[PDB]
Amino acid sequence: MRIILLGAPGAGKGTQAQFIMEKYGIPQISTGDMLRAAVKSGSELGKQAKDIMDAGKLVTDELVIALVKERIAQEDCRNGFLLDGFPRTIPQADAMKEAGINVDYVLEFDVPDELIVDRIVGRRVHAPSGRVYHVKFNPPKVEGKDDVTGEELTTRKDDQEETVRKRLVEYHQMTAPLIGYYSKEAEAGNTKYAKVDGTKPVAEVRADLEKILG
Amino acid sequence: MRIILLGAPGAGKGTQAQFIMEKYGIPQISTGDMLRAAVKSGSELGKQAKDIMDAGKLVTDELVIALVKERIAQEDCRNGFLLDGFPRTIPQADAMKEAGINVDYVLEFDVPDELIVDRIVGRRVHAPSGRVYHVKFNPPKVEGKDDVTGEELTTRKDDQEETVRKRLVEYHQMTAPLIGYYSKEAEAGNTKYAKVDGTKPVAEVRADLEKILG
Repeated sequence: MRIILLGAPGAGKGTQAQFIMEKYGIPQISTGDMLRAAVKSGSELGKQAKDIMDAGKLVTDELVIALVKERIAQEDCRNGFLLDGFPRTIPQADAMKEAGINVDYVLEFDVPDELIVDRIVGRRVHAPSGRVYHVKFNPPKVEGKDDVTGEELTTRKDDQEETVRKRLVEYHQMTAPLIGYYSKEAEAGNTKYAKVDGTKPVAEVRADLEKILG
Repeated sequence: MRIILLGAPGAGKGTQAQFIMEKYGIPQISTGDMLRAAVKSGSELGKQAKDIMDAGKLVTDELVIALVKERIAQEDCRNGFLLDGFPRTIPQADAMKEAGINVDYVLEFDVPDELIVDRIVGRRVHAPSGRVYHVKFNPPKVEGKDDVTGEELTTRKDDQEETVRKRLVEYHQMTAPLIGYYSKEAEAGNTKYAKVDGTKPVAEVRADLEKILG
């Protein structure tokens, strides 16, 4: 089973990953890890990657596709793999197909921007420990306070409604054509594409995936 | 002892790094290493940087200076540090100053473009082993053939003359004003700048370094 899991930054698609790994006996792959690991164990590619990163340059799609084709080449990817958030663009998806890397399913985990904004802006944290609290969800037992230390909660620069709304627009303008690319690949019959309403309770999303994947 | 080590790609400034660490008891910090270390140790900035990398986004100067301030705060930098190839621009250098990160020395490891071009374009490699030869410097016994397998050698894409000469121009247009920035600073008495002839015997360069650093 080779699956591509797409979802907005903050949509919560990872919630369903452990489930997918445990059902199919496949590992989860992200290009970020993949890069950190290849540099570590100096291989040709990882040496090429390490150089670019050290020079403050962006890694070429050319390197990334080679590292993926290299990774999925292992024993652990015998049963398949769960590629988390890659590809990010059509040339990357195309480059994957040309190198013969095919996937059975492309799952788009869908949560509305308003709901993602909500899940994020209403988030408090105990600065000194990074302990998270969420005003509507998991509030601190003691309002505005760290149940443990007692010390008052702060908000992360990153969870600002403005910053959050910018990430989303960017994400959407980047991902829209890729989604269209996949839906047609599916119409073509080269893969299966599925949207997953991630607003549902986790147990229902899980049931939805079992129905979608077999 | 706080030293910034500058040098064109291919000049071999790394050759004198062990000496510097061994003489002053300071570590080598490079942004690629530092980044890859913030992520792992899920600290506030590390998390910020892990997402950026993972999203295939480029790390902003702002986040980079933050990792350097965090990093050099580690106890292993209690004697100073060797910052290898960073800053890369006046904007980056100026920010380090503003954050209170002063440096005693800025060394520019100098090796003429042509010599670097010659040191690189003329190298053949045995792909499935990584063995490297240089038509002039370390030719294979059977020229054009790998000595251990009797298998043909190749040239890396990077080693290509067109690619090499482009990297160097790119490097020079970018580093020319930084060098100039650091000389004005040196003249202002804020740091010491020194140019090192990297075309000398390693033993001579090392000798020179001691007469510059003490």
